[PDB]
Amino acid sequence: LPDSILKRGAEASKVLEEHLERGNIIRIISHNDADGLSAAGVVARAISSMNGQFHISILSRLKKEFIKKLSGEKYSLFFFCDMGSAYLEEISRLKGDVIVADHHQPSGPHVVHINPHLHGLDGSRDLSASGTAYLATRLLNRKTAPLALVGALGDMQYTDGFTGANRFIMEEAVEEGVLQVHSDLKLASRYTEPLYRSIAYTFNPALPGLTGDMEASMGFLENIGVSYGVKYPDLSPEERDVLRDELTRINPEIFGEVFTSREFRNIGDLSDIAGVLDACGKNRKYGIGIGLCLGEREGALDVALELQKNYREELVKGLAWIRREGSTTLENLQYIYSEDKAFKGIMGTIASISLSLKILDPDIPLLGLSRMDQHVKVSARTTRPAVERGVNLGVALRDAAASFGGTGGGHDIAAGAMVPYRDMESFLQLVDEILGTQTG
Amino acid sequence: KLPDSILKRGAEASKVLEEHLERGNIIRIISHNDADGLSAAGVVARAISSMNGQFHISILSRLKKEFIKKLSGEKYSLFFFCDMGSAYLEEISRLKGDVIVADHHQPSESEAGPHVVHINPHLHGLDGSRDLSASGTAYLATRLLNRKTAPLALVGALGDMQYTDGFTGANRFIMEEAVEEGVLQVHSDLKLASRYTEPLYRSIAYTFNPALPGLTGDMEASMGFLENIGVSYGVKYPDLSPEERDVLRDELTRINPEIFGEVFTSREFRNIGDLSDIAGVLDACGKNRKYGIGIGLCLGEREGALDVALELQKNYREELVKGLAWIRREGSTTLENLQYIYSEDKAFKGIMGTIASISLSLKILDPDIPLLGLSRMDQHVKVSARTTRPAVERGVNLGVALRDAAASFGGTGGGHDIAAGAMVPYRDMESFLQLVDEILGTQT
Ligand SMILES: [Mn+2]
Ligand SMILES: [Mn+2]
Ligand SMILES: [Mn+2]
Ligand SMILES: [Mn+2]
Repeated sequence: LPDSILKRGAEASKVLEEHLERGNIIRIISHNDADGLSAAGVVARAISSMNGQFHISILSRLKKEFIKKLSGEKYSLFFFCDMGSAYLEEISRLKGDVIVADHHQPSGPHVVHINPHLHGLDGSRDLSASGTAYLATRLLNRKTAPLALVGALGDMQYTDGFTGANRFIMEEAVEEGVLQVHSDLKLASRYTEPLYRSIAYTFNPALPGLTGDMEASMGFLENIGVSYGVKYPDLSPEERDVLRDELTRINPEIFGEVFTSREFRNIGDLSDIAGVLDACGKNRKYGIGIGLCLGEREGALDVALELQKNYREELVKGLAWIRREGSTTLENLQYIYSEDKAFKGIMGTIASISLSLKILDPDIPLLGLSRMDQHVKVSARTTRPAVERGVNLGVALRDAAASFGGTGGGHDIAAGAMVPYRDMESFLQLVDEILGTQTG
Repeated sequence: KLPDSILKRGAEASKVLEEHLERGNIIRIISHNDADGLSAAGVVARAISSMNGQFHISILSRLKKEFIKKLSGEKYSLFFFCDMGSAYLEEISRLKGDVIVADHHQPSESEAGPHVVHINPHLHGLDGSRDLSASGTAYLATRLLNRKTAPLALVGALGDMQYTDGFTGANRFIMEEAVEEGVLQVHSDLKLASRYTEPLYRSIAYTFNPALPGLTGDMEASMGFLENIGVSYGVKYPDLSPEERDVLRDELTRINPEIFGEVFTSREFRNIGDLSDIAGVLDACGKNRKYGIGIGLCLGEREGALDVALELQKNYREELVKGLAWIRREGSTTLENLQYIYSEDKAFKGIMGTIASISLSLKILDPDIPLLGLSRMDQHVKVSARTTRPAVERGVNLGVALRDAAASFGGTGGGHDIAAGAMVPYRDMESFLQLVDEILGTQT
């Protein structure tokens, strides 16, 4: 890694200790998905390892109002993870010390700002808030390195292996003995569920035919002769390699790098921890997720795993609705529409999973639509190959949403928009005209 | 390629291990004190850790009936003997609890064991000298609990030199099982000793297998070599220039073409070395009777324990150099069917065998003529005979010649065809050497 993205790692650590010695309760503010939760986890644990105290706040969004209210608070050091780079001068109205460990496009006399974009690395491909927070805490605690990779996996910075800064973290964790590697099947929750649910709940990497379908996973295993009601390590080795060769035919990306650390044994691999923490964040059950990062494992784990079961039944219900209804295709896009309450807060995820599964055509860009009273919430999702031909959903949605009075934006591969219910057809024709312009 | 017999006994062994692990009890590991023995215990220890079990290791130079007698007092319900056991099986069977023996030496004809699981390649039609070591046998006992230990099975293999033209048999089955599992990578490169930890001049000078005639065991010569051919002599192997690197590949291959070949790296041993560097670290630990350091390496300890392990290898290697220097000067005397070298020097007393072997690979001493290394030990003399496979093919068996010859003067001897030992009274040494000479001439 660059000496810049490392020398700033050291200023961050040195400021953390000048408050830890001064006996002060360090203030952690972070985001509410796997990257945000695990990042706070990294800082929390750094702080615990030196008998320090901390107070976490988990937000869906950072607003100037929250930062205004923060300026009333005693707490001498503020630690923003996975957010901060958008509101830096507003933050600088805060006094004390302040650390911002983000990785989003940037926009500080007492402010330490660490962000990969400022040191020539891609904050979308190579480093997440959890890794950035690790680089701020590396000289206090290196035992947190595996959690840095949970957040990375959380934000999907993994396609053909951890790249860049995250690779530097994996190999730093490997040398340090806290993170082991082995190639295996990457089924969801291999220690906690029997083989039929594990397969059915493997959403990434997808298994077309099997993923999100219980009877189909059961009948599959029945016919090929492996114990459908036993958990993955309890089978017979002759029954095991039927599975490796069979699942690799359906999707060969199923076999690959698995990441295990001893502290997460009997929960799962590192990408199982990304799953538990995301499910905790969707349920606004922050505390359970952070307790996992901190090492709590009695009934807090039991509650976390119950949350993931219920989130996963919803996703299945879910893809089932998509397999039956299907999508309508215009010229340069396809869309799917729901007024059903169950699919309102998952429309994005199921949209994405249905492309990976080839239920819906992954080449044609997909807009998922949830009615929200008199408006409609839009989650656009596509595949990298559609981006290479010229698609940018963020630009198309922002422009298209704006023109009817609605707000939209996001990335090239995934974008959102909110539009009035009465303008939906027109909007969909307008996103269709823009995407056709974008590609030919 | 692996017989269902050698895997079905692999399964009994595993299933007995779990009936004690579930019963909450501290499994007893007893193993030998070289790379195979140490790494084999490592394999079992790690199997046991992966299921939150506990273990207690004992590392011995030799297994004696006395130790086994004392073991019967212990308590520990399951005993796991690695790289030893097949010689003392009925004695072992006097032990109660359960017992696993993961060895690869010639079994003794009394295969008894009501509660004893005996796994040994010789009993399932494989060569325990060429194709499977204790570490691999121990892997076959633990394969259905943990496959992440597969690279350590190959350290022990390399430790006992089960590698000439690639891992054969069972060990090949392990390399390809490790490869599929993603824990062991392969690539062809120069096979220099300790490429990450030492600068190029010491790395060359410390490459004892494969040998580099001219360069191995000689610091100034390695230095002058690299000086003259224009490669940075004081930089470590990956820090050179690629144009400076392939001067090296083509130059070292002229001196010994076996230098280029299969290298084995596993991620857990990164920044220590390749798998045959781990064999080196562990042997050096065992020679120094420093057994918790070597096992800590197998278990993944890597702070000051690695620092201590590497300092032990530097000191063992300076000894070996001192060493071959003594042999390059002050050479061997040749009779008719053998040659010998003699030392009363304390430094060369516990390495005579190794330097004897390295000097044949280096062609300092003639590899065709069988070589006896001799250390005075007060009123006796310890003999380490060593030769090359081509001398075996013409009819040499050092074990038979030494046992018979040693015996006839009241001394003990034996071993294999390629390497043997003997202990004889100092006053009978010339006669003995004439007698080993007459026997080897008869043999060929
Ligand atoms: Mn993030
Ligand atoms: Mn986030
Ligand atoms: Mn052995
Ligand atoms: Mn041995």
